[PDB]
Amino acid sequence: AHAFWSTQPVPQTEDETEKIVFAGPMDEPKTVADIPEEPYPIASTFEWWTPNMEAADDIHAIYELLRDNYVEDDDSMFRFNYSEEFLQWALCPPNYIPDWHVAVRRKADKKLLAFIAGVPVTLRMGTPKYMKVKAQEKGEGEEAAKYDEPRHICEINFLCVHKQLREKRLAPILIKEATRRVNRTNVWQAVYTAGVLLPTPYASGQYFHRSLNPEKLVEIRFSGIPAQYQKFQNPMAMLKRNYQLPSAPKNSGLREMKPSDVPQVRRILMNYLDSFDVGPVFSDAEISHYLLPRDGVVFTYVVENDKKVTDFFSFYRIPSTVIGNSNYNLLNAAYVHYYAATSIPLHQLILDLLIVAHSRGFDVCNMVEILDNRSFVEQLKFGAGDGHLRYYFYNWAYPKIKPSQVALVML
Ligand SMILES: CCCCCCCCCCCCCC(=O)SCCNC(=O)CCNC(=O)[C@H](O)C(C)(C)COP(=O)(O)OP(=O)(O)OC[C@H]1O[C@@H](n2cnc3c(N)ncnc32)[C@H](O)[C@@H]1OP(=O)(O)O
Ligand SMILES: CCN(CC)Cc1cccc(-c2cc(Cl)c(S(=O)(=O)Nc3c(C)nn(C)c3C)c(Cl)c2)c1
Repeated sequence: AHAFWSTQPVPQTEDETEKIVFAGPMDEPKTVADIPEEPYPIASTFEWWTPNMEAADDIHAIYELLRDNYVEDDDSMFRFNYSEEFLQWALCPPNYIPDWHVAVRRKADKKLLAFIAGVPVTLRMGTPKYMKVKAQEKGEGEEAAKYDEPRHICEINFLCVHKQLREKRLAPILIKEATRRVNRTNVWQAVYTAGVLLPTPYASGQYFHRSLNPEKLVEIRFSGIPAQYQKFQNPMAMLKRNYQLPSAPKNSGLREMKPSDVPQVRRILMNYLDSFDVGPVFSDAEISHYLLPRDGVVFTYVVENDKKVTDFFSFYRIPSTVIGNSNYNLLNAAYVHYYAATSIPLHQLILDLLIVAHSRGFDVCNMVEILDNRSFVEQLKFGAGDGHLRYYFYNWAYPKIKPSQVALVML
């Protein structure tokens, strides 16, 4: 049983999600005036806080909570170490609503105890193509297309409760208060991901990893040495050779994205993202924010030929604290962000990603099997990992889709 999730406008079982045919809301329609204006009650030793995302010391405070208390692997060997710069970037996109950043502090000393963050996203989330087809056969086209237009909704990330405060039901309260603040801005849907199984995902995808620095990955035990590499003399030289990469990209006309590329990148990205059932819609400003390079945070390259941007790729950095080793403090991981190819095969574009990530000192490259990420797995030597990223809507009935019909990257 789910004492909290059973009370919420989400599908409640796998069975329920498989019978859904049309996209649409679940809840009673409400209005801003229906929503309580006062924050949800919490115990008297705690207070609600709205962090200022431009205050270095507020960012710092959130940074520390997440450094010590955020997502770990199942064997507690790694914990995410999102940087302060990464957090300002993720939390403060264009037109972000400060009130959507929800923190609980200890009233006495103002120690931060819990955090949840919401940012705006414009998302296509209408009935998926296959169901739309089936609806025409059945005569229900107008029903299937009712919510086809991109919607301005909330993207929830960064939910974290301090380890000292776990299992005290503080997360339900955080989610209720975030929901209140979002509803009071006339927004009624949300999208979120989790590694855990909650009621109920509309999509699920496995994680994939590409060793860039296998000696380190083996030392820290992210990776194992293959059983077949044992029947060799010095297996470490063999593993290194297996994963080796050119020192420089193979596409002539690859360079870093610059501000003037914004319109062309937006155009080729939107064309590509348009073919997926679930995907974001970006303005020029959002393309600038989410894709222009920032030191230590986001790395973006375009292929330009004849003065035309024909392809691009992006990746971003999230180091993980290595909990148990001594020789190493950090895993430096690059994550496949957005991309688009028109002039070359995807596998050839993404090799350049690997090449750049490797020469800049990253240890591994990570991705979930959304977009067309599967198309390059075998040739670029990515392996499936333990992780499964699940995708969820709050207050939105949506049929079950393959992860290759998802075009939304979560930070
Ligand atoms: C329209 C606007 C709507 C906006 C809201 C949209 C929904 C937002 C949803 C949030 C999207 C988050 C997206 C991400 O960031 S997912 C990443 C979540 N973060 C972490 O895992 C960091 C490390 N862990 C922790 O900090 C805590 O253990 C957390 C905070 C995760 C749980 O704290 P704690 O261990 O102290 O437990 P509790 O006693 O307070 O509460 C127990 C209840 O919480 C349910 N639970 C456990 N894990 C999750 C989870 N990842 N999403 C949603 N619910 C979760 C659980 O089923 C139970 O409910 P029920 O089973 O009794 O019913
Ligand atoms: C990214 C956070 N949010 C995005 C919104 C999603 C999310 C949520 C839940 C779990 C995952 C996830 C991610 C990765 Cl990248 C891996 S991993 O690489 O192999 N191993 C690993 C390492 C190196 N460090 N950590 C901390 C772990 C878990 C694994 Cl298991 C799980 C991701």
